[PDB]
Amino acid sequence: APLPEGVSAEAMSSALDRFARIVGADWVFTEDKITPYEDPYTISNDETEHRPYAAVAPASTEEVQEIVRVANEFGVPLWPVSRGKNFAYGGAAPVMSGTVVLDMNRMNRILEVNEEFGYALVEPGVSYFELYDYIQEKGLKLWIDVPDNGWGSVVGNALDHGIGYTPYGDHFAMQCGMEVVLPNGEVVRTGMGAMPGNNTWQLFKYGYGPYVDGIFSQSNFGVVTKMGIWLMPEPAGYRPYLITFENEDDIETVTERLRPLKVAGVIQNGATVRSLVLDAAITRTKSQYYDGDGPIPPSVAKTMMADLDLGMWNFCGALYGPPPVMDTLWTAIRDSFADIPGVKFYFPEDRRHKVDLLLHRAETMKGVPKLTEFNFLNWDGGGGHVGFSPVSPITGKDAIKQYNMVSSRVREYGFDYMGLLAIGWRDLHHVTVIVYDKTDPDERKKLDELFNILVDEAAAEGYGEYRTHIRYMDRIAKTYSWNDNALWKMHETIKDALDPNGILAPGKSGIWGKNRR
Amino acid sequence: APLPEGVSAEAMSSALDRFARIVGADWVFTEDKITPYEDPYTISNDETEHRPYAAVAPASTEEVQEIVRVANEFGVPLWPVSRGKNFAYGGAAPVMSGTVVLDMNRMNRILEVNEEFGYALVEPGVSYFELYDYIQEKGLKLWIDVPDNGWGSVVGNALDHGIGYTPYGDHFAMQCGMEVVLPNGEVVRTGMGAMPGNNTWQLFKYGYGPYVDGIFSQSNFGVVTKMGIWLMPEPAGYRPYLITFENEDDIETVTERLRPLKVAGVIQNGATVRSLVLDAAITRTKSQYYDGDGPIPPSVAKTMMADLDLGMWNFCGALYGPPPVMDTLWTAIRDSFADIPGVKFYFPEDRRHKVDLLLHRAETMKGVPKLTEFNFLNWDGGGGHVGFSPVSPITGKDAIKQYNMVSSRVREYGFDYMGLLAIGWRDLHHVTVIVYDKTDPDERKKLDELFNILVDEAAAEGYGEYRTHIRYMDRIAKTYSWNDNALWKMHETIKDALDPNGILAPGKSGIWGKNRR
Ligand SMILES: Cc1cc2nc3c(=O)[nH]c(=O)nc-3n(C[C@H](O)[C@H](O)[C@H](O)COP(=O)(O)OP(=O)(O)OC[C@H]3O[C@@H](n4cnc5c(N)ncnc54)[C@H](O)[C@@H]3O)c2cc1C
Ligand SMILES: Cc1cc2nc3c(=O)[nH]c(=O)nc-3n(C[C@H](O)[C@H](O)[C@H](O)COP(=O)(O)OP(=O)(O)OC[C@H]3O[C@@H](n4cnc5c(N)ncnc54)[C@H](O)[C@@H]3O)c2cc1C
Ligand SMILES: [Cl-]
Ligand SMILES: [Cl-]
Ligand SMILES: [Cl-]
Ligand SMILES: [Cl-]
Ligand SMILES: [Cl-]
Ligand SMILES: [Cl-]
Repeated sequence: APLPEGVSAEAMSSALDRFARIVGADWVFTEDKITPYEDPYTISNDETEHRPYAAVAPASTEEVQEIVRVANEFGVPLWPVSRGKNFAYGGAAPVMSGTVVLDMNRMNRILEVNEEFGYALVEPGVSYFELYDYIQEKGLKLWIDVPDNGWGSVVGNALDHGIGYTPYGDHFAMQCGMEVVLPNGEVVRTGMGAMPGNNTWQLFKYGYGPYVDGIFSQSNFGVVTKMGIWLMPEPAGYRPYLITFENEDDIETVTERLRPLKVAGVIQNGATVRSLVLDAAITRTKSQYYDGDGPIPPSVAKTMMADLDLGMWNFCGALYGPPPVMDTLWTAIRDSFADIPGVKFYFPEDRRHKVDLLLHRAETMKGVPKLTEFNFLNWDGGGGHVGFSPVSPITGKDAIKQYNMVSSRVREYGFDYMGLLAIGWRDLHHVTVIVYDKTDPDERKKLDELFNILVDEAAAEGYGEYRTHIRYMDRIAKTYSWNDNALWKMHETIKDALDPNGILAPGKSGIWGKNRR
Repeated sequence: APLPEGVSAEAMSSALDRFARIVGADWVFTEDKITPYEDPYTISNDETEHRPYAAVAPASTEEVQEIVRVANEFGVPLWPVSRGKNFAYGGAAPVMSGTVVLDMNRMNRILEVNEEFGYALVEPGVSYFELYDYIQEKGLKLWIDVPDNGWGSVVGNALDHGIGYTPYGDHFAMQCGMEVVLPNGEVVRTGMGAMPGNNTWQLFKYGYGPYVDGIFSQSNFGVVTKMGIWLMPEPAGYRPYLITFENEDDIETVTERLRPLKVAGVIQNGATVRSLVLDAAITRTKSQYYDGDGPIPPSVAKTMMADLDLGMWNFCGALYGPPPVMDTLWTAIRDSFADIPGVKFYFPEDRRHKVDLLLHRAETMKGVPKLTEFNFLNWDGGGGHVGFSPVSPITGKDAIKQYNMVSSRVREYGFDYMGLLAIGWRDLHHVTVIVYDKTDPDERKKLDELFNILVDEAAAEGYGEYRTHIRYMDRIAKTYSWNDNALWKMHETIKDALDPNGILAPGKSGIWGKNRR
């Protein structure tokens, strides 16, 4: 780990000393204890890149504030993580080496769960597992909404615009109220929490005046120390389904049919249409169907589909509510797809495998945290992953163009194509997942190169990334370049106003601050 | 109209001159032509307050930018309005006298309406009437969501956190993408619009990085020149209803029953439970039931209820979707209230009056713009109104405490109590509307005083205002005072960074800028 540029050993040493006084000497980590904070899915081949210098683990908001005041005095940068499980995005590691990680794992109090109003107020350390377990224990009739990684932070995930698979799938949309330590060490509360004596912090997003909560998501404009989130009341009924399509070209008409269903909200959760290999790899690995080094051939695809009762495309969704509602919505959904040759429709009871994609996703779509999804990392013997999830119109043409662009490249590079088409509400994402051997330098180099080209080519077709790995944060920022990067010039203006010393997470979302820019 | 403090006649004159060059001499207004921009509902008795000095009406974004550059050179403040129909909030008038109004009425292009994706991209001048009429003409299967004032701006209303009465009732929540002229004259686009070549500006809110759209709502951080908004697909069915309650104390149990219905979204639009007089005054005036100068007595309330088939509380709501869905949801809603003594349930066909509250609200709850609501201003012979709409928990106790606090004061002051309980999703608002004779100085003084006391007393019970009249913008801002006004210190930090010369709308949301603070 290099020192961060511009920062002396005397400075970094005096700071680490004062941090230790603030949080106690037990909660300042260095040297050997810093490896948990390295990116678990190494992309770079240069070991001077994305290296944390140290980590400090405060117990409270006020300790966070003192840390930040100290960081300001010594010019030492901080990289805040809630729990730091941002796997595929860098884990807990900074964009910039020398950055001291601010690990808020120990701030894990569930401050409130309110059944009657359907919310929680949580600290950054609270995991999905913990919140879920708290709810189950108290018997509250509330669902949470989990990403495929159950170990993540409710806070951290939402601040990064993460998603899940219930009607409450847009995590940051369900955010309501936050406490923030600003980069100068001042503490503020957004919304109704700015009003002393309110009982409305988790009931009404705006409060009064400029709506600023969003500026602390995908941002280095502050450290979030408390955050509210809305929780769905247990519904009166729940039916998960899987609809399979046999032909790779079906995704065009499938996307066309999904469009009105999503816009009108007939489909109540995110639509996910996953490619064969991405779904297969939940229950199977490559060597069980194909011994070659290259991607699987069509004949092997067909075998896999026949074994697993999957298609080339697999649409998982769920119905929620009283049976009459669920039946009516299902009529509309099923009728939208029934005339496509080869289509098949499944509820859980129709699956003949007891370990099965639908049975797994059934849990995720009712907000049960699991680690099952990490299975796809075993596809080629064990590896890391990176994901590329640009936004596009919900159009057949856009869906199949991205499929064609991505699969051809990915397969040319020797990887299997693992993709899905995700629809939030009016937004389509073609999500590429590439599993690679992160221990092999030749494979990292190929991945890095493939990734860049995918990004470049997608951007030119008008498809921009909304969430990315620490390594590509600058690159993605350059996508949004209208009027000579006018938006990022504004971000930098706010950055310098709130963080003149540039001590919060230099490089996050490609925002640097005047000192490093 | 006084000059704005700190600004010379030479400066104000050179600026008005350069504005005229930018937009043409026809589109700079002064003296007599400035009266349309006065508050129509005068509250102040001091005619030096909230007076606009001049108004300038650009044709384009780029003209806006040149105006702003000129404003910066001469230190002349601007007050931007989309259409300036903010009736009950000041209309088009500035907080601070001497402020030149930036009227964007002529920027009224509907840039796009997309049926397949359910959105519009509009300029600030577009009215609800215009957008509605455009849709009807083209035969697009889309609803809009209108406030009770149909003459408002789709943009302006949303930026002020305005509301309506369909499922798309939270206007700023449905906002997606905006173009903004910053206070330095630079132009930026938020979200996917920052990415050149996107077709996704109105499909995905976030883009990448800090989510900043909200900072330009209830704000003087920029001028919005284009804005996207999501539009609901025409639903498969629509049944509006009215549920009446006979007793003033029923609102307690009514609010308790509404809570789970709203949180779970069984009620698909905003719930509005309006008091007798507020609903009566849509079709009747006071002198038709009572000749006294004071508020109506109970005996007269009873007569009105029996004439109009209204209760002391009137819950308007609507069902949306296929009949099976609507029936199922109605079963849950009706069962939630059926056991309350005196309760009555109406669909349109059950109303015996052809001019009737439900028949009016039926239109509003399917997004048809109307001016009918302004009828309540005739309650006591013709007047203005002001509204007070603080947030509270959805609780019977909170509902009836606010009813008791407000009605007693309002009636003591000689006004009739006109109130409603509004529920967005998890948020209750007790909304006080007070109709007053705006031409009478004694009545203005009483109103102003009543308003202050209501605000003070509500704040102490933990109920804070989310939207207010230009006159009370500072006052409401002081509500949100946690940690020595930490939030507003942050607002002011951003204000000085984006607007160092303080030329955009000094005082909006009680944000002033370093020059005037
Ligand atoms: C197999 C697999 C499946 C995945 N599935 C999903 C999925 O379905 N949905 C999804 O959203 N993601 C998914 N991910 C990505 C990721 O693992 C999750 O999003 C995870 O929840 C994020 O980590 P975290 O919650 O611990 O957040 P953190 O790592 O704590 O935070 C993420 C980032 O947010 C910022 N941040 C966090 N806390 C603060 C704070 N208090 N103040 C300021 N900034 C802060 C920082 O930039 C930080 O680096 C997946 C990854 C893998 C490998
Ligand atoms: C009887 C009655 C009923 C009402 N019912 C409702 C209702 O149901 N729902 C509701 O929401 N309101 C309601 N109102 C309040 C108000 O009339 C409406 O909200 C109206 O739609 C707002 O005016 P406008 O749309 O022309 O916005 P504008 O007056 O153009 O804008 C409002 C404010 O937003 C800011 N602003 C506007 N445009 C920009 C921009 N481009 N850049 C920067 N800042 C900008 C300014 O501060 C401006 O003063 C009601 C009022 C009355 C008297
Ligand atoms: Cl969704
Ligand atoms: Cl084996
Ligand atoms: Cl079913
Ligand atoms: Cl709503
Ligand atoms: Cl008459
Ligand atoms: Cl019905």
